[PDB]
Amino acid sequence: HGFVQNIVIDGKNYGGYLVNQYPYMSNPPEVIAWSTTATDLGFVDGTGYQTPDIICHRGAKPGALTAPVSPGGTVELQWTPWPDSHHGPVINYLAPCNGDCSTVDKTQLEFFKIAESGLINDDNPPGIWASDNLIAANNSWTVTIPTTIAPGNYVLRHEIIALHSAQNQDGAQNYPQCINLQVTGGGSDNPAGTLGTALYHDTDPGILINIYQKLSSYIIPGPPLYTG
Ligand SMILES: [Cu+2]
Ligand SMILES: [Cu+2]
Ligand SMILES: [Cu+2]
Repeated sequence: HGFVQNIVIDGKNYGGYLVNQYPYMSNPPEVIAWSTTATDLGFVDGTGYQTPDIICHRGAKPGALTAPVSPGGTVELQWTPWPDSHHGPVINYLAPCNGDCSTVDKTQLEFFKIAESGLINDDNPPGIWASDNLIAANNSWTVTIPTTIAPGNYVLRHEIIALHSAQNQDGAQNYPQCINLQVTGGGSDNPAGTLGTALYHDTDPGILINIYQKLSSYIIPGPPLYTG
């Protein structure tokens, strides 16, 4: 359980969608982060992979604002403290808004994977995962925006998938967090995108999995990584 509190880009903080504060107001502030109804700080499990909830989390609506990023710039997402028990991959996608991200229909977004990190070491099962890297970085993840993609407005869908209960069907816990970015530069690629509801299926080998045994490999879920 947790969420993204803050986003650091080019020397300033962009406050996140504070899901334990803003839902409790009739008049919440405008931010670059999508609003959600996930006030339990919880997740979307396999029962929701083909519902709109998987796209940007439960009940999500686009943020009003969009943050510019320098070409090949970094975006640092700062989480609430991630539990070590919640071992799993950290995955990053972009989907073009083809216009203002604040007015997109999320069900039409087509995401391409820009980064993925999974099982890092398995000397002591359940092992060390991307989630553990996130914890070791004081609950932060740094995403680099590719220089090779077409500039424009994009949703960044940043996600941890916790696997501590994933040995049962629908036991994996997805924690997607979306923010609006203005990607800048000279790139030209428009990578093939995957609908949010076609990212994951509840029997995928990286989703329905027993992490407590020795693992010879880990197939990070979702569509293929865009490599340039
Ligand atoms: Cu949890
Ligand atoms: Cu562990
Ligand atoms: Cu190219």
